Amino acid sequence: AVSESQLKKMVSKYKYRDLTVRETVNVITLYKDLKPVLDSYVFNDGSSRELMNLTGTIPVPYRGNTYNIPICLWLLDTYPYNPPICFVKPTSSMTIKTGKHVDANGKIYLPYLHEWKHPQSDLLGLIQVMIVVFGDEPPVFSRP
Repeated sequence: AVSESQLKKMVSKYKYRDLTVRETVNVITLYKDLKPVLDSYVFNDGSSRELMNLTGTIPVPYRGNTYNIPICLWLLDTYPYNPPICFVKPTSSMTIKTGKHVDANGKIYLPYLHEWKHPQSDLLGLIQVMIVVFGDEPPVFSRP
């Protein structure tokens, strides 16, 4: 958590903040799992900006079981890619056996993403598809 005053203060730099908050509010509102985060990073070789990421865990049942597959998201102010990037975050105990879209970088190489032409696509769906893809095949895996 980071209150609404501090949360905004963190995304106060963002240009599409109002748009970001909206997406988030929904993301969370829809799923009370993805928590808002804020992480800064340099640029080029000196510059630095503030970018917020969405880290959480979604319940992925399998064979009547229950799994916890985490996911991290990246946001931007406007550029380069207006739309945020989706990617799975690997753990230390578990492993990442990639997936149909889950690349080696845990990035979602979905065909709907690359060709995401909002409002056609959205975060809700971006997460939905996963719930399915993952709900069918765990891209995490950890059975050596």
